[PDB]
Amino acid sequence: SGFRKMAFPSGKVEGCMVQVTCGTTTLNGLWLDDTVYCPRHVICTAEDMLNPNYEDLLIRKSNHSFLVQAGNVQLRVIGHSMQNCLLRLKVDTSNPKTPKYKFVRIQPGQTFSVLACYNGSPSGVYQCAMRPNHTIKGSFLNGSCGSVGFNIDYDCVSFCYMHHMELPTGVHAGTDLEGKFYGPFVDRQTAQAAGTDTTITLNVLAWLYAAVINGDRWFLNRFTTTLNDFNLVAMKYNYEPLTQDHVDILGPLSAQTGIAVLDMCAALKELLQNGMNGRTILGSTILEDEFTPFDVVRQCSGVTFQ
Amino acid sequence: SGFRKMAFPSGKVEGCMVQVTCGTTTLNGLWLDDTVYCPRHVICTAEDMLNPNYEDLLIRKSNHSFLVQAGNVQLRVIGHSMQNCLLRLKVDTSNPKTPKYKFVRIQPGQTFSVLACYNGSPSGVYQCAMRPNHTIKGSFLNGSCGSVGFNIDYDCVSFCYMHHMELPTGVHAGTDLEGKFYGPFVDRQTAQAAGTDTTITLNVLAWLYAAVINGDRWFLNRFTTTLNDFNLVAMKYNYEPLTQDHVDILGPLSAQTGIAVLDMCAALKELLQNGMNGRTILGSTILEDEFTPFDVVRQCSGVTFQ
Ligand SMILES: [Hg+2]
Ligand SMILES: [Hg+2]
Repeated sequence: SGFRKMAFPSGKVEGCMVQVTCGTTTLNGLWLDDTVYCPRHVICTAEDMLNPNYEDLLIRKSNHSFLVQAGNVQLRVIGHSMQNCLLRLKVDTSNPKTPKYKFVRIQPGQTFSVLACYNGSPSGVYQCAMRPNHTIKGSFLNGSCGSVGFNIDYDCVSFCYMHHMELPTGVHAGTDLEGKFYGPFVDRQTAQAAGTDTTITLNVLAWLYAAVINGDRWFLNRFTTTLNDFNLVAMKYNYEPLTQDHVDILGPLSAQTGIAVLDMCAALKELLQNGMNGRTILGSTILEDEFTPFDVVRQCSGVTFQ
Repeated sequence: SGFRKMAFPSGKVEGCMVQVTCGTTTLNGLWLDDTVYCPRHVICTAEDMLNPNYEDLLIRKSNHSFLVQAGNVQLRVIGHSMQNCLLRLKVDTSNPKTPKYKFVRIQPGQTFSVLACYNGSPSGVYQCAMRPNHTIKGSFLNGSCGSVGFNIDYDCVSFCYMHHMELPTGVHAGTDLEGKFYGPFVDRQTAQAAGTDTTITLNVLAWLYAAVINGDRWFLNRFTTTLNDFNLVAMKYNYEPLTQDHVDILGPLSAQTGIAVLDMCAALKELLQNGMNGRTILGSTILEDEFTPFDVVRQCSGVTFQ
């Protein structure tokens, strides 16, 4: 039946994207009810980049210093405030398309859909995982700031990311919808760089279970392993240590496939030590770590091929 | 800035998905204006699968034999007709959310976004390419028939695919929005199977240009090649033969990077003959062929890193 990195339908989020302008800078904003959210760096000018004092820069602005455009309509700003690294703009109109929603701060290793947007206009949607080093390997060009990340559950949109900048290695950093950065990054031009990253062990295991659910088990073996012995191998291949909590999480998938978690860990250990010998898993030649146990249960059939 | 397999925002299509029921079978339908489109096999029963005569099966149906549900609203069918492998249901209501649109039959190697849907409710969106063998490697489960594929250009949705079935190897087959199947497949239970497939050479080349545009050129070399000599190597690695037409298409990308097309072909030849030696391109360990020259120009910056 296949397995793809699929994102959530973006319709509910497309109806919330607007354009925010201050000075000569234009970027994206998120319009929910009568509030518009956007990166606070929309108020920076060329000489503010290296060491900006957003408090000082903001006090010098009025409500009309901000221009908010929704489609072909102009929204009047009737108030503004700064919440951490975000700007909260109050507008005279409540978004008619505001969906049921909430703000969530996702944890490292978890996934979400990103709606790439430019000038308040959505251009594409794709899935990505919050890396353990707190960055995401997205696809963003100039003008993409303000684009948001989200998950959708029973018609409720859980926003978890707003794009702010690109680091030296081409990876991206941002904040949650409360303006707090994911990772030790700050919104100013410095020498900051992404820290060392690691493979999301729990997700690789989830993915191996998806492969079995879809009918493939060539990588399994007759061995088992203890968490300790497994982590000795994981540490050598730069994989996150596996904990009992992660083992517990894999419970449902283990049950659906009849493959004990530690037995699957034994399979992973072998794959790491001997490689895949020209073979593929779910079409991949490498071990995928951008699918959480949740993502697998969501996309795969509830009935294993067997 | 990154490179991801990104799909088009699905909002405009989500507003067109409905549920169609006939007998005990329920699947997805596409609602545009006052017409609902869905796979004609929605009228098949267990004993019709092997050798169904849709003409005979359909004449036995009335307008009320069909149930169309849009969200929490029931649409009354006031007419029905069969167009090739599709059923065209006339309804008493015109879809208020019908976007500007058109029906297009895409060509092999081209890409489109798929909005996976179940019971008339969108569940996910992802990109895929129409393989040279006329199938797509999608992700579909029971109840996904009727899900559509599309591309979006300047607010105009070009529908190009409707899902009908899964073949033995787990790949998928469908029709364009005129009900004509892509490939030599038919909507009946038979021993039909996907034919031999090949790698989309033009797309791999497009992808290599994207890598250079993003700042990477470790795979380039000092050689060049003629189309003939290139195709001798391509034929050995099961790649589609490159034609002058394909060379012409790569013109813009060649110009933006300053790398002659045949020179890039020389690079590809080397990569095929010597492998990637543990190196990666745009994060991949293999040669990607699901990105068209159009997809690259769309996602990549217009300014090469250099
Ligand atoms: Hg700034
Ligand atoms: Hg049928």
